[PDB]
Amino acid sequence: MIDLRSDTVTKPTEEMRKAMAQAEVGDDVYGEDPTINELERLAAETFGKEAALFVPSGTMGNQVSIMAHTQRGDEVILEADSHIFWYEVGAMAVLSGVMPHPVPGKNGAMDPDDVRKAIRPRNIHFPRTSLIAIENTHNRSGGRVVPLENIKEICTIAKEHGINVHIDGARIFNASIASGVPVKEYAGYADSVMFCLSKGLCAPVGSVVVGDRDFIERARKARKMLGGGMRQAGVLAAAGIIALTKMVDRLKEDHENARFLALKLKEIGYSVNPEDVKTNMVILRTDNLKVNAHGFIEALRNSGVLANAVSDTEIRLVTHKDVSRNDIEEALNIFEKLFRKFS
Amino acid sequence: MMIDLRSDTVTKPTEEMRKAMAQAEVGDDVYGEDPTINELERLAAETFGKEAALFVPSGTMGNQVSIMAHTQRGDEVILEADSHIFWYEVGAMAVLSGVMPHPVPGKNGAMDPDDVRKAIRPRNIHFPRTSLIAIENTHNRSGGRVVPLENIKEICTIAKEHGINVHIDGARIFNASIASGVPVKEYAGYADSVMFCLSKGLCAPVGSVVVGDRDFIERARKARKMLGGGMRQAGVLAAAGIIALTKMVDRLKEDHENARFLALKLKEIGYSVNPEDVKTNMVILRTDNLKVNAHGFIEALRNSGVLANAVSDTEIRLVTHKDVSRNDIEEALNIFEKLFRKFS
Amino acid sequence: MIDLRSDTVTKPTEEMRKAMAQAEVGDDVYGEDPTINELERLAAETFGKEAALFVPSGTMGNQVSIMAHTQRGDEVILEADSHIFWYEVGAMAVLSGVMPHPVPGKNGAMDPDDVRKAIRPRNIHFPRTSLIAIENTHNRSGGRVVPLENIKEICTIAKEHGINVHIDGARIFNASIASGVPVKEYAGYADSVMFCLSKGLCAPVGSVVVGDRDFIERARKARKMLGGGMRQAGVLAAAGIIALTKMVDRLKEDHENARFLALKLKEIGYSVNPEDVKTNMVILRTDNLKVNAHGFIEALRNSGVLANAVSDTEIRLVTHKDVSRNDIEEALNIFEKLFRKFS
Amino acid sequence: MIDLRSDTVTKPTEEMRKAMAQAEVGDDVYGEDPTINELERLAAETFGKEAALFVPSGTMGNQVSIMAHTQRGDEVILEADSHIFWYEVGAMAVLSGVMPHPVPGKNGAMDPDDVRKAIRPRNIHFPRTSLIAIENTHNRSGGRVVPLENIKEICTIAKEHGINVHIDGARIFNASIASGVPVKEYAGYADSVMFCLSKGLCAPVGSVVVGDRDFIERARKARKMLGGGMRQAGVLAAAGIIALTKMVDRLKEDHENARFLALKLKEIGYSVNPEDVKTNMVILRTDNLKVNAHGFIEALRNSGVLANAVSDTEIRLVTHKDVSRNDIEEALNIFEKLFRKFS
Ligand SMILES: Cc1ncc(COP(=O)(O)O)c(CN[C@H](C(=O)O)[C@H](C)O)c1O
Ligand SMILES: Cc1ncc(COP(=O)(O)O)c(CN[C@H](C(=O)O)[C@H](C)O)c1O
Ligand SMILES: Cc1ncc(COP(=O)(O)O)c(CN[C@H](C(=O)O)[C@H](C)O)c1O
Ligand SMILES: [Ca+2]
Ligand SMILES: [Ca+2]
Ligand SMILES: [Ca+2]
Ligand SMILES: [Ca+2]
Ligand SMILES: [Ca+2]
Ligand SMILES: [Ca+2]
Ligand SMILES: [Cl-]
Ligand SMILES: [Cl-]
Ligand SMILES: [Cl-]
Ligand SMILES: [Cl-]
Ligand SMILES: [Cl-]
Ligand SMILES: [Cl-]
Repeated sequence: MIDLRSDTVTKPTEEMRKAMAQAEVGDDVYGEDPTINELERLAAETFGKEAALFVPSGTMGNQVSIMAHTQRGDEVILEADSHIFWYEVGAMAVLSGVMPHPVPGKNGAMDPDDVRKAIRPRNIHFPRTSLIAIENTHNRSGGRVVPLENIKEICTIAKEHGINVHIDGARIFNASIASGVPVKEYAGYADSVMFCLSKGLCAPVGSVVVGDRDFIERARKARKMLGGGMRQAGVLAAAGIIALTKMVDRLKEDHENARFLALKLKEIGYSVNPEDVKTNMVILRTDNLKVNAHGFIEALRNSGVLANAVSDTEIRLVTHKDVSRNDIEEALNIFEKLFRKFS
Repeated sequence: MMIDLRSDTVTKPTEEMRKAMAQAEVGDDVYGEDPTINELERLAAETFGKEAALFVPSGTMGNQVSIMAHTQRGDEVILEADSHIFWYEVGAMAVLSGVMPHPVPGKNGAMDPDDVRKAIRPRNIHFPRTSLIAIENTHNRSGGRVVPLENIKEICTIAKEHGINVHIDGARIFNASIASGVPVKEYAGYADSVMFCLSKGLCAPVGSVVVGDRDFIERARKARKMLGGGMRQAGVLAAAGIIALTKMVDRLKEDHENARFLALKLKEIGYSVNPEDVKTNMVILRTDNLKVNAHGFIEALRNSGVLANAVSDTEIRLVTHKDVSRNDIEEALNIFEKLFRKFS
Repeated sequence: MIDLRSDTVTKPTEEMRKAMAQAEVGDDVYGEDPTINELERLAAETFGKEAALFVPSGTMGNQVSIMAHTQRGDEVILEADSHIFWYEVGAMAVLSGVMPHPVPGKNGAMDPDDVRKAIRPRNIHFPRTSLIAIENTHNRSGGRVVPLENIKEICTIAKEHGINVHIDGARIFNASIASGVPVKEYAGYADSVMFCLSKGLCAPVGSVVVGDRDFIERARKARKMLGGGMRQAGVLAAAGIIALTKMVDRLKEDHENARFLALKLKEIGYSVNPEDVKTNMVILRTDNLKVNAHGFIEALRNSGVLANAVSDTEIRLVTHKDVSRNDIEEALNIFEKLFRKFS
Repeated sequence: MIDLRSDTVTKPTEEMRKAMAQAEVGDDVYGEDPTINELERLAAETFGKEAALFVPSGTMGNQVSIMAHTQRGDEVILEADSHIFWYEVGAMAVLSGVMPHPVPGKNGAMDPDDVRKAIRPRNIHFPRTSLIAIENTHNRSGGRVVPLENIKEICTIAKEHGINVHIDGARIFNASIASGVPVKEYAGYADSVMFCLSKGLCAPVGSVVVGDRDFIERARKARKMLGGGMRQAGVLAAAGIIALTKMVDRLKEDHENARFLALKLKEIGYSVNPEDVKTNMVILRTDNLKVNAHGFIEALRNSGVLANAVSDTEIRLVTHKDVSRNDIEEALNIFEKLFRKFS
C-alpha cells in the first residue's frame, strides 16, 4: 500500500529506534527525565523562547495552550478552516469553556483588518477576546504557507489590545523550509507555538509547546490535568531529539515529491494545481471524474493507494519520509489507469 | 423625554399590567404552587401547540436551558452565523453546556437546508456530535427578517432523519407570525422547543417562556434551577406575562406599520435604507453615504433627542415598539431630515 | 392551610403590592431601572460594601459569586452540610468548573484549624484553593448561628493566604437578630455576601450579592451569562426595598413563635429539643410515632398543616411572617390531636 | 540515591528497551498500530472484559472513564482520601463538570451502608449519582487492600440503582498478589477498571482502561479530546506487554521488601505499623520526632534517601523493582543514624 493519507503515518528511522532503546530516563513528573529535559531545552532554544513543554499529541499541545492563555467564557479568534476549530473534538469548549470566533482566511492568512474587527468590544453581552490562533502551513487549504508579514501585522494588533497569539505550528518546519523563514522568526511574533515531532519529522509520538516561563508553567499544570503527565517519557523524547535536529532539512524531499506528484497528475489530466503546491500536500478535485471523492478514494484503495477525502469533490494527498519517489512513480501508474476509467 | 428606538426591550408595563402584578395570586414556584405562573405556562403551551412550558427570567436563559436540555458535553450546535445565541449570549453555550457552535451563513436568517445538511458532522473520532440545530425567527441582526415556514419545515425533515433536536429562538416569533400570517403553533410544529420573549414587543417587564415536550421541559426546569432561575412567588411577573401573551400580540401590527413608515420616509430623505426589507419592527440604516460612521451618527442622534444602537461601524438599528408612537416617529423623522443635511 | 414548610412561602405585604404597582422602571441591562439601582445602593450601604447586584435567586447569588471569585479547576472550601454543596444541583462544577472541598462543622462552624489544613499547598497535582464559603444560620443543622469569632478567625486565615471569603447569608438577618451582631460586622469579615429577600423578608422574588466594585462587575457579567439579566425588574426591586428596609426587625417574632412552638410540642410529647431552636426552625423527630416522617407529614396535611420531611425520621417546621401566633396555637391543637392518634 | 518516593520511578528492563526498539508500529488514530492493538487485546483478556484502551497516564485513565460514565452535573461517589479527589488537579470538575461526593472509608473501604445513603434521591435540587469509584490498593492509607466482599456489596448496590462502578486499579495487581484474588474476579464487580503499567510493573509510560465495548468507544473519543490520541504508540505498548505479562509475579518481592523495611523501622523506634504493611507501601509518622515530615524528608534527602511527605506528619515510603534488599539495608542504616539525631 502506498500511503498518501497523511504524514502522521511516518515510522521511526533506525537511528531513532536505537536512541529510544538507549534513552536515559527519569520520572518526568519530578522533572527528572534528562532526555525530555534536553528536548525541551533544545525546542525552546530553536524557537527563541525561554521554555518548552513536551506533550503526547498536537491536539493536547493546542488545548493546553488555549487553557493557559484563557479564562472561562473568553473568545478565541481563529481561521475559519483551522484544525482547532474542525478536528479537535470541540475540546476548546469542554476543557477551557471558550467560544471560537471564526475569521475567513485566504490560504490560512486572515486579513489583518478582519482580525481587528473580530476583537470584541468591551460589553456585558460579549465574551472577552483573549487569544488569536494562527495555523502555519494551513492544512485545509492544501498545506499553504502563511506569510511572515501576515503574522507580523496580527502580532501588532494583538499587542495593542493585550491579546495573546498562539501559532498552531504542527507543520511549521514545512513552512520554514518552503519560505526560508526560520521558525524562531515566526515565533518571535507569537506568545506561544505548538509544533509536531510525529508528522514530517518522523518521531513516533509527541509534540512540543514553546513560550514564556509562566505560560509554560500553566500549560504544564494543564497537561497534568488532561492526563499528559507521563513518567519515563525520555524514551519518546530520544526520538524527538533526532526528529528536531536531524529530520528538518530532508523535508525539502517531501516538497519535491509533492510537486512532482502534482505536475504528473496534471499531465495525466486530473484537476490539480501544481502552482498551489508549496509544501507536502496536493489537493485533487474530482470535478472532471465520473465519481465523487468518496468513490474515488475507494477505487484508489482497491488499487493500492491510500488517501483521504476532505470534501465530496476533493481528496488530499500527503507526502512524507515513507513515500519515496519510487512509490510516487508507482502511484502515478495507478492514477493513470484510474483516469482512463473515470474520465 | 427621548425617542427610544434602541430596542423593543424598553417597553414599559401598561396600566392593566401594573394592577395585575400588584394583585397577583402567588405561591412558591419551586413547589410548582404559583397559580399565575402555572396558568401562564398552560396558556403558552396551548398557544404553541405543545405539551408543556417553562417560565424563565430572560430569553438568554430560555435559550441556554434549551441548549443544556438538548445536548451533551462536546456536542456541536448548528446555528445561523449572525444569530443572537452566537454573538450576544456571553459565550454561555460553551461555559454552561460545553458545546461548540457550528456557524452556517444564512440569507436573512434562513440557513440553506443543504448547507445545514452539510454542517452535520460525520461520525468520526475527530468530530463532535451534532445534536442541535437552532433557528432564530425574525432574525434580529438582518433587520427583524422573517424566516419562511418552508425553511423551518425542510430543516426539521433533515433533523429528524439524523435524530437531531431543533430549537427555535423565537424571541420575536409573534412579530414573525403577525407579518407572515403563520400561527406560531405552525412554526413550533417543526421544532422540538421554542423560546419566546414576553418582555420585548409584548410589553411585559420581565420574562420569556420555553415550550416543548414534557420530558424536555422537565430537563429544562432542572437546568433552570442550576442556573438560578428557580424563583419563589414569580406569579407577580407571570401576571403581566398572561396579559402580554393574550392581549398584546395583535397590536404588534402597529409597530410594523410604524417601522415601515419610518423606513419609507428615511428612504425619501436620502438615507441608505431598504423599505422593501422592512417586514417587522426593525429598520437597518447604513452610514455609507454619510460623513460620519455609525458611532458618530448615534452620538449626533442622542444629542438631538433620539436613541438608537450601532450594530457595526457602518450600521445602525432602529426598533419600534409600543412606547414609540406614530407622532414620535414623525418627530424622529424631522430630526433625521436635518441631520441628513449636516452629514450628507 | 398553616404552612410550616419554609420561610420561602411568605407572600407580599399590602405595602409591597402597592409599591410594585407604582414602581418606576427602566431597562436594567442598560442600568436604567431606577428602583433596581436604589435597591442595590441600599443593599451595598446596609452591608458596608462598595456595590451590590440584584439576582433572581439565592442559588444564582451564590453561583455568580463563585464564578467571580474563581478560575477553572480551583477548589472551594465549604461546610460539609452547606446548601451550596448539597442543594445547588452541582452548579459549581458545571458553571465554574471548580471542586468542592467539604470541611465538617459543628452547627455550621468549621474548626478554623481544619480550614487551614484544607488549603491546598502549591503543587502540580493540586487545584488552587481560591475561595472559602461560610453559611450563616446554617440550614441543615436546624437554622443555627455561626459565631462571629469563627468567621473572624477564618477571615484571618484567608487573608494570610490570599483566599477570597464568601458568606452564604441567605438568612443572615435571622443570624443577626439572634446574635445581636450587626450584618455590617459579619460582612466586614468577607469579600462577598449573598442574602435573600424572598424568605423571611417577604419579597416575592430575589436576592442580592454585595462586595467590592470589581467583584460585582464580574458577578454582573456572570449574571448576564446565566440568564439573570432582566429588563424592567424594578417591579420586583420595589418589594425588595421594603423587605430590606422594613421587614428585618419583625424577624424576632418568627424566632419567638418557633421557640413557643417547640416548647409546646415537647410538652405534648413530641420529640423536639427546644434548646436547639435558635432562629426560625424546629426539628421534629418521629421515632416515637406509629408512622414515619412521610406518613406523619400526610396526616398533618389532612388536618391543615404543611411541613416537609427531611429524612425518614425528621420533619422540619419553619416559622415566618405568614405564620401568626394564632396560627401557631391552632397548629398546636392539631399536633395535640394527632399525638393522641399516632403516639 | 535510594528512591522510595514512589513505584513510578521504576526504569525499563533490558527486555523492555529491546522490545521498544524493535516494536512493530502503525498509526493508532487509525487503529493501525499492531502492538497497541495486541496490548489492548491482552488487557481485555486478562481482566475478562470486552475491550481495552491504552492511555498516557493513570490520571487520564480515570478521567476518560469518568467522562464516559457521566453527564454534566452528575455526582460521583468516591472514597474521601482517593487519588481522583486529591491528586488529579480537580480534573473531574473541569473535564466532566461533575461533583465529587466523598464518603469516609476504612483504609479505602467505604461502608456499603454509607454508599447507599450517599446516593441522591430524584429531586430537582440534587445532581444524579451516576458513578461510584473504588480505589483498590488504596494509596493514601498505605497501599491497603480493599476487601473483595466490600467491592461485591457496592456492586450489588450500584446494580439496584443503575449506577456505574469504576475501579481505580492503578495498583490492582499488588492487591491481587497480596489477597490471592484474581484481577478478573475484581473486575467482575465493576463496569470499568483502570490499571497502571508505569508503576510496579515497570513500563516507562501508560495505563489501560478495560470495560464494555460501547464504554471503551466513548472513552476512546474522550481520549482524543483530552489529547491522548497518539500515533505510533506501539513503541510504548511493547514495554507495556512485557509489563503486563512478565512483571506481575515479582511484585511479591516489593511486598517482602516493604514488610522488611517496616519491621526494621519499628525496631529502630520509628512510628510505623508493620502489621498494616501488606503491599509495597509504608506510612511513617513523625509525631515522635524532633522535626515534622517536611523537615525529616529534607534530612533523608541529604543522606541519600528520597521519599515524599503526604501530610505535615506523615511520610510515604514505596518499594519497587529498582530498590533491592541491599538498598533497603543501606536505607535502614541511614534511618538508624537519623533516629539518633531526630528522636
Ligand atoms: C495543523 C494541525 N494542528 C493540530 C493537529 C493535531 O495533532 P495530533 O493530535 O494529530 O498529533 C494536526 C493533525 N492533523 C491530522 C492530519 O493532518 O492527518 C488530522 C487532520 O487530524 C494538524 O494538521
Ligand atoms: C433573537 C433574540 N434572542 C435572544 C435574546 C435574549 O433575550 P434577553 O436575554 O435579552 O431577555 C434577544 C434579545 N436581544 C437584545 C435586543 O434585541 O435588544 C440584544 C441584542 O441582546 C434577541 O433579540
Ligand atoms: C491510586 C492511584 N490512581 C491514579 C494515579 C494517577 O496515575 P498517573 O497519572 O500518575 O500515571 C496514581 C498515581 N499516584 C502517584 C504516586 O503514587 O506516586 C501520586 C500520588 O500522584 C495513583 O496512586
Ligand atoms: Ca509518525
Ligand atoms: Ca525509480
Ligand atoms: Ca419590556
Ligand atoms: Ca407630528
Ligand atoms: Ca417569599
Ligand atoms: Ca515507570
Ligand atoms: Cl536510564
Ligand atoms: Cl396570593
Ligand atoms: Cl453531558
Ligand atoms: Cl416607570
Ligand atoms: Cl477560568
Ligand atoms: Cl514497524
